[PDB]
This record gives sequence, C-alpha cells and structure tokens, in this order.
Amino acid sequence: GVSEFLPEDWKAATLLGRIDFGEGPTPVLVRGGRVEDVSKIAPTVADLMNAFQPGAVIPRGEDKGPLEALDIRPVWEDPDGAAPVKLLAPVDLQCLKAAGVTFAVSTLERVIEERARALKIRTLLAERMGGDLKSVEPGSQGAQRLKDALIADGLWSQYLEVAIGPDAEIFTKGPTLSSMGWGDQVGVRYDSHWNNPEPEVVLLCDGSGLIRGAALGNDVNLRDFEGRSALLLSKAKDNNASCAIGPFFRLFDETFGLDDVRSAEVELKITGRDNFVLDGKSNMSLISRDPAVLAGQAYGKQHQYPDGFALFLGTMFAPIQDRDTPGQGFTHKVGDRVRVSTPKLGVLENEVTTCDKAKPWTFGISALIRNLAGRGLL
Amino acid sequence: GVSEFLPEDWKAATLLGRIDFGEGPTPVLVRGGRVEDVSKIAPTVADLMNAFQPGAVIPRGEDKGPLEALDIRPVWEDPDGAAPVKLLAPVDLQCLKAAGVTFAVSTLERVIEERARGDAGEALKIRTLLAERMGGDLKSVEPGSQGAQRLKDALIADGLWSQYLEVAIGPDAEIFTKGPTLSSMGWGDQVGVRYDSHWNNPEPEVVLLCDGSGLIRGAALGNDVNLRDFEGRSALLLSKAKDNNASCAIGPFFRLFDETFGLDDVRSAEVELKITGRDNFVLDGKSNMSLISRDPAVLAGQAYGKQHQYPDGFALFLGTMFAPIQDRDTPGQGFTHKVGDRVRVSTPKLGVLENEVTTCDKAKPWTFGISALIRNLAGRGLL
Ligand SMILES: O=P([O-])(O)O
Ligand SMILES: O=P([O-])(O)O
Ligand SMILES: O=P([O-])(O)O
Ligand SMILES: O=P([O-])(O)O
Ligand SMILES: [N+]
Ligand SMILES: [N+]
Ligand SMILES: [N+]
Repeated sequence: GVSEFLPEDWKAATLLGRIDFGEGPTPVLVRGGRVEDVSKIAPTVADLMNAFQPGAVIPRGEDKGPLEALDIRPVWEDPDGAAPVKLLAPVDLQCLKAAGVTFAVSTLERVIEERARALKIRTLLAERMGGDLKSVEPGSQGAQRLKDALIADGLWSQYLEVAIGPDAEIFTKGPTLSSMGWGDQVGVRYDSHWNNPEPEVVLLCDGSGLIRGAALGNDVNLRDFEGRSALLLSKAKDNNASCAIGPFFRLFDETFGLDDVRSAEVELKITGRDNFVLDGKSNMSLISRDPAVLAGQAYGKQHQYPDGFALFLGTMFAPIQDRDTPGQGFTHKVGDRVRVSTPKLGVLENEVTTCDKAKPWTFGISALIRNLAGRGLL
Repeated sequence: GVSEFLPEDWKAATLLGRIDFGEGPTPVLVRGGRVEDVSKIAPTVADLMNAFQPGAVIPRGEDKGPLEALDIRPVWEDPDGAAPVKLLAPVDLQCLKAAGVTFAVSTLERVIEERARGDAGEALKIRTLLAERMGGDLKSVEPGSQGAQRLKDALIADGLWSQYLEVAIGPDAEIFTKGPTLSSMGWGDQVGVRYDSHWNNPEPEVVLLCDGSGLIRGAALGNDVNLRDFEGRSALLLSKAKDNNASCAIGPFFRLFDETFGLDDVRSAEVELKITGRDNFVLDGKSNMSLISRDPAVLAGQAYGKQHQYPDGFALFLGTMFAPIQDRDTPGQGFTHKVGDRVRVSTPKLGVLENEVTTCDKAKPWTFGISALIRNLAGRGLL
C-alpha cells in the first residue's frame, strides 16, 4: 500500500522526491497523481530547486505512470530489496540542518514544574517579563527581563538561553547524502540506553535561502549522551542512519503553503515487538519562533548554502512515557516501528535498529557523481 | 614569496592540495618541489585518497612546473584576485569534523566562558578562581579511564564539575561538524568572525586527512575560528559559535605520510601562533602536540567506525592548543579580533597557514558548492 503514506489530497499536490528505478537515484515530481522523472531537466533535487526559482514553471519530466502503481516496499516487508523500485530520502545535495528548543513555553514550564516538585514562581516571573509566560517572545526585551529573573531564581540554564534568547539552537543533523527516507531502518547507537524519536516538520530550502516545501522528519535522539554533556549534542544526533526525512517534500502551490505548516498537527506513534504502543500529538501553532524566522537564522549574510538545505523545525514531544524502567522514560527496542504523520504531508515510517546493525553509509558524493556521470545526466 | 609558507623541507615532501589554474579546482601533488595536476588520475582529492591505499605510490600527474614559479598571491596582497592561479583549501568532498577540549588550556577557558555566560568582562575573576582550584588536575588522568572516573567524582564533590570536563576526561570525546562540505577557506583567504560576536579568537590546530576507510593519510594546519560569547552563552550554540561564512581554514596543503613524515611527527609538532592587527597588537606563542589529551589515532577512531562512516573521507581538527587571553584594549578584558587581523599558524613540517580576519558578512559569500564542483568537473571532461 503506497497510497497509505501519502497526503490525503496527494493527487492534487505537487510532490518532490527521489526514487531509484533500477539505475540510481532519480529526482521525481509527482503532479496530477503521476510520477515524472525530471533527471534530464536537472540531475538532482538541489539542482532542480536552484534551476527553477519560486514562481517559475517547472517543465514536465518523463512519465513514469501513477505513483500508487509503483512496486515500492518498506524494509520490514522487503528486507533484501526485491522490489524493482526504491523510494529514497527526498534530499540529495542539501545540507541537513536542525533547530531545537523551538517550543519555549513547554521548556519554561517543565523547568518550573521541576522546581515545584509553582504559582509563586510563575507569578514573579511573569511580572518581571511583563506578561504571561505563554506569550514569551524569544529575543525580545521581555525575554531579556525573563532571563535576568530566572538567573536571579537559580532557574537559568543553557537550554533556556536557546529557548528565549536571540539565537535559536541550530546544528548540523548529519552529513550531506546520509539521510534515510520512508520505509528505511533508522539507527540508535548500541551504547545509548535512553533514546527516542523526535517527530518534526522539515523545510526544504533552495540555494537562494527560500523555503520551497516541507516533509516529515524523525530527528533520532540519544538523551543519555546529551544529558551527560551538551557538547555531546552532535554525538546524540549524528550517527549512521540517525536522520529520516520523507516521504516526499510537498511543494508550495495553490493547494499548500507555509501557513499550512504553521498550523500542522504532527502525530507520533511508536509500536514495539513487545506490544508497547506510544502516541503523541503536538501542534506547530505552539512553536515559539516562526519557520521563516528559523530559516532566516540559518541562512543570511553570515551563512549561505549554495546547494540549499533542509531544516528540521524542532518538537515539543517529550519522551517521558515509561516503557520497562519506572521513572526513566522511553527508550527504543530493536524492531520498533515509528510513524510521524500529518494530513497534508502523509506518513514517515521507519523501523529502529542499532547504528552498527543498519547498513553502513556507502553512497556519498563521489558515488552520486559517478552514477550520474555514467547515465549521461551531467 | 611562495616558499615562505611551505614546510622547511618542502622539496622533499609530498604535498596534496587543490589549485585553480584558471579552469576550476584541480587536485594537485607537489613532489620534488614541482606541481602535478592529478585530475586525470582522480578528479577530486577525496577520490584520489579512495583510489590509492596508504603506502601505495600515486603515479605521476601532469607537470605544472615548480611551485614557487606559480603566481600565487594572498588576499591581503591581491584583494580582487588578479593572480592567474589560486591556491584553495586542500579538502573537497570530505566532511569537516573537529574534536574539542583535547588540550587543558582550552578546557579551562571553556569552563571560564561557560561560568561567565559568554561575558568577557567576567572572565578575569572566574579565571583567577578556577586556574588555582583546578590547576594541575586535568592532565592527571587518561581520558576515559577508571582514574578519570574517580577524578570526576572528586571534582563533583568539589563543586567544580562541568559539562566540558565530561568531554575533556570522560570516555566520549567532543566531536562535531565544523562546517559544510566545500565551505573551507585555505591559505591566503579571508576568514570570518560574526559581526555580532564581541569575544572571539583563532584556534590553531593540526588537521588530519582521513580517507573513506577511516585511515589517516596526512596532515595540514587549521584555524577553527571561534566565538566565545556565543558558546559561553550556551553550549547548544556550539554550531553557531563555530560554523559561519568563512569560519574554517585548512592548509596550505595536506602533507602525506611517507619516509619524510609520519603520524609520530604530528604527535610531536611544535605549533606557533602569531596574531597581528592594524592597531599593532602582536601576540606570539607556541605549544606542542604532545600535550594533547587523546592520541590523534584515538580521536580518528572515535569519529569513524561501526556507528559512523564517511564514504568520501573526512578532515579532523584535533583541537586547539591555544586560548588567547592577552589583553588587547582593556586591562583584564583579554583578546578579541578586529577586522584586518592577520593570523599565522605554523609548524616546521607543515608550513604556514595565514589568513586575514574580517566579519562574516564582509567576506565573500559561499557560492561554490557541490553542484558547482560537479558542473565544473563534468564540463572539463574529468568525470
Ligand atoms: O517552488 P515552490 O513554489 O513550491 O516554493
Ligand atoms: O537573528 P540572526 O542574527 O541569527 O540572523
Ligand atoms: O568545546 P569547544 O572547545 O569545541 O568550544
Ligand atoms: O574543538 P575546538 O574548538 O578546540 O577546535
Ligand atoms: N517549485
Ligand atoms: N544567524
Ligand atoms: N577546544
């Protein structure tokens, strides 16, 4: 069932992704429900977005027929890759960037509720800032007053700095071409004991720093590493198969735009072999920094991205549901299936294993170059 | 002129890098003091390293003449790029990785900036407390050992523990992405400090070249341009403190390991830092790689393995050996960059990496990425 991970109105949508039809990764546009191989128009997704700015007509690629007729199978049904067609992550040459601590209200309230083990705390804090904590504006003067009041209470932390300060937390999620897509295995380090998915929306940005579309993401996260030291953030975020993006980027058009991202309800479901089930659901409406503002902090006068970039927008999901150890929260088991979904983008589903058991990352930039050159696409 | 930034024995060395002769980036070897265009052997440095294993002789490329005869000029003598030949960063497709707090002088200054919340005006008082309290304890254990665990417990009981000490002496080194692939500056380039940073510094380092099998192939010098006010405000701003336009420099070339040069030379390298400014500030200092807390091969083995691969290879900054605190403008306020600063990182076996500092917004933007490289190579018939 291919149709089950697509947006509800996907035949009216413009989807952009990558498919291996048997000869290597191929940029595809899905329009009118039909797949177009656009590799002769541009050999990569990054190249396509740079060749056709917003507002430009993208010509038609080679007809590959209806999308739901392609024999696409996920890894948990097709371990050996018997399928004649493989769906890939919809990024290729883009840098993989991620924002974190973008939902500042829940960060603040979790700090307060940890201190309370609350009314008096929220009262004095809101009066120093000059308004309700639910209205905190990161990087504002009210946020500076809140910062100082929190330093005075002994509640300040480096996480609150990126929650309400002028600079958002933005980091490199993984190397270019290393992302997993729909139906792939994702990896948690074998030496991580406390880890979780992070259900997110991922923006697609072109080499001019313009937002072009959005996909779902799983920012696989190793809590025990980051908890020992924030300087292990990279090691908690960037390992073999630790990034999943997909199934397609949905491009902005008459049917879909950034305002639909701004109000998207993102759902998470984790299903284990042990019959564990976890559900979580969170609205992008509560994000404390606008997606365009986050993109503008990643890209501007002081950082460019000539091949474009993808940007995870962060999450307010908290992995506090106990699984097997009371008090310590969630952690993955091998074989967990993780679904991240939202109606306008479809469903990103992956299966969890450890980083050493997932297939190694072998198809890098040089591998792509040789593949594209051998096909005459350059 | 050109020999001033090369190894003292450079005509006997094997140097690997990238030059634009006027048609685009070209992998080159410098052997016998002569430049070889090896683009017909492999179109990129990353491909060259994946095609020839360590110890295998790389065949001769196309002779381009003596290196010192090429009209190579740095940006402070050629601001508009009139020179017909340009030396580039010696990396192309490699990921740019960096290790942190591998030298005790850096570890102490990280804890100081953390306690100051990135405020340079607080550093003097905090340094006065912490240098005395923690002096001589960091290098008393091997990182990741049982001894290091007992030291951690002592420091926690002292009220001296920090998330930076966790990566200084714990089992997991701090390794992060310094910048995107193809974004590095090289010798003679401008490097960029963010214009909204007011507490920043160069970070001289030795940079390993590793291939797609994780093997260490050679070494270059590096400058990990760093923003203390950003990282001090929050370690979650590490990436913003490290990764901005033109914030990474590697060069002048990678010296490949052979009979004249090996990892043991990397392990004992004396590195010199010189900073000069338009205000006639001068800083000059030296330190030795033997002070590193984790062996370079151990750092490379933490970066690459069963849980992270790098099919195009990677460069690895080994960690800064300097943390400048010399007062520039105000007594007790320490150092920060000004536009026009010249930073020279040098060691006898590798030469000199020299850059001119400006702000990120004034440096030329990063425009030549992966697609540009692919198009350039394809158009030259090199694929
Ligand atoms: O290219 P857009 O119109 O989908 O953003
Ligand atoms: O807000 P900025 O300085 O990250 O653009
Ligand atoms: O922790 P640092 O040394 O990478 O700033
Ligand atoms: O990791 P660094 O900041 O010492 O280069
Ligand atoms: N588009
Ligand atoms: N920024
Ligand atoms: N460091």
